[PDB]
Amino acid sequence: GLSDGEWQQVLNVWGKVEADIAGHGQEVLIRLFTGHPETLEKFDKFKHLKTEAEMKASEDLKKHGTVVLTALGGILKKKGHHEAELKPLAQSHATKHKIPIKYLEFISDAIIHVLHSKHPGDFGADAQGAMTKALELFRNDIAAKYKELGFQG
Ligand code: HEM
Repeated sequence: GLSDGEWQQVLNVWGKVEADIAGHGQEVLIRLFTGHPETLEKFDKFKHLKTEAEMKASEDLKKHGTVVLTALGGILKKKGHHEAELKPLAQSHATKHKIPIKYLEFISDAIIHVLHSKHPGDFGADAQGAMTKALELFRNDIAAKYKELGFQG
């Protein structure tokens, strides 16, 4: 798991996100969609977004970024005690949305990138280590639920 110190770093970084949840959310999704266009195909409601300018201009994309990062934030504040929060997420992304675990790796990487981009020189080596551990824990617990369901893609 994560140490007390590590959780404190995680929630300190998260305070930076919370100052502009929609901006961070928008940028996370744009990084994901532009880096991995196959992911855009999982969103019938974002399929019409044919350019990055269109992505930037979409208020609905910002709304969804808000929903996604609010859910992750709730999970992170549980400091690993997140079975109740995580289980329904795991189940909807496997059975309804059909999201391979690879795509959760992609969005985890996108969060790290966006943190550096929005906070250059203010996201230290210790903070990146801690946040990376937290995202891996999140991914690994979802992967366990995916294995239960026999889900691959
Ligand atoms: C940090 C990781 C993620 C979190 C916290 C998250 C959270 C959420 C939440 C809270 C919802 C709405 C409730 C639900 O349907 O369960 C949602 C919907 C959805 N998610 Fe995610 N998600 C994550 C990653 C992803 C990724 C990587 C993809 C695809 C590449 C994805 C695809 C979708 C789709 C297609 C919907 C339904 C969108 C719609 O309203 O049409 N999610 N997600």
